Amino acid sequence: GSYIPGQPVTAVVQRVEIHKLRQGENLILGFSIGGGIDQDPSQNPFSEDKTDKGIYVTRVSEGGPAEIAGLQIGDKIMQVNGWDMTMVTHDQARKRLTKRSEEVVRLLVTRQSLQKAVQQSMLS
Repeated sequence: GSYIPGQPVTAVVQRVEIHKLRQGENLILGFSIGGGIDQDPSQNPFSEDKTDKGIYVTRVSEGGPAEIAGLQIGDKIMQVNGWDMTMVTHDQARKRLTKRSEEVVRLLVTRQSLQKAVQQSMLS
């Protein structure tokens, strides 16, 4: 069977759709990231989960398109605006997801906001 999404079993990949958010005098997608492969999972807030790294949200919009649509903090973005956000540096990701040129983007995050997964890190 030709499965089109990228959901395995435990993690669910879900789509997000951020519409243009004007913050002050900039245009932002609302959310912020922590970084992907350019970061060290041995000391990362949301990459302590997967050593496979990837760009994840560290903050979303305080009340904007990110949280409005369905983008949550911690959720790793694997797909942004048909560009694939999987395996990209913080720098390159920033210059795509928080760039001010684009208004609305079709994103896909893999919910890592799970349980049983995401090793305790002595916090759990």
